[PDB]
Amino acid sequence: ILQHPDGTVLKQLQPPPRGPRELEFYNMVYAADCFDGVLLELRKYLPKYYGIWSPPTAPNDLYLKLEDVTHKFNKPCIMDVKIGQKSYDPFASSEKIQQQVSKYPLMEEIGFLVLGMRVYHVHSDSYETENQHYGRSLTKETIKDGVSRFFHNGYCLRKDAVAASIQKIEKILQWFENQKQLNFYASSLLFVYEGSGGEVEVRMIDFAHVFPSNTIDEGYVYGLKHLISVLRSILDN
Ligand SMILES: FC(F)(F)c1ccc(-c2onc3ccc(-c4nnn[nH]4)cc23)cc1
Repeated sequence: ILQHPDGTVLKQLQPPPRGPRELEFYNMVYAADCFDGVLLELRKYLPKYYGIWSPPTAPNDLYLKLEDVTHKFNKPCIMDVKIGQKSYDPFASSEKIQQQVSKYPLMEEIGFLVLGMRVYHVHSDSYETENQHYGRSLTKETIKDGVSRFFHNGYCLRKDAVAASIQKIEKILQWFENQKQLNFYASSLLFVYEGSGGEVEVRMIDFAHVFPSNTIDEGYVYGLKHLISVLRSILDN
């Protein structure tokens, strides 16, 4: 992800088939002639899409130009959470399924995985960051405290941002409870709150494994529900 001062990010297409799949997802949802009620509502929860972009002198080099969801913040606190019980898709080989489950074997049980976070600490005017090994090290016993960390600014727990996050997720959940045409594997929620403010973003990202479906995305729903439950518990801290 390249942050551009114009308030967008450039995301390089991942190798095939993942990159091409994510391109077609954005093209389907943001089709200018789309009047599918499900897809028009879905746009509310995604980064705005500005189309495919490539460097003037390098048409081979494909990017997605997306809204930078962090742009309007002064000191954005950012957390990426992968949602679902399965981070492998319906076309995964036994090898790939094993590869994916082993990356985080607790995915089925918890329904979400923290990919990383960047948290502003007020007292030091500095950031603390966690990488993929943080979330992959969390268990049922430690997930509540693991998520809580995102919302602690060194001084206090930001229950305002926690409650706001629940309210934003509930709208995404409602979208999922009212559609049976897409299932999302290995996709994420991007959480942003103001570290230096009640303003909160929660947006769906990373669509390299979104597939047409005839059923509720039950894995995604389980994950959202569990994540909401954890956030709800944190409000009692
Ligand atoms: F923490 C960082 F590194 F500073 C960071 C991470 C993600 C973003 C970010 O802001 N808007 C996005 C929109 C989409 C994505 C994205 N899509 N797929 N993978 N990441 C990422 C986005 C911005 C900053």
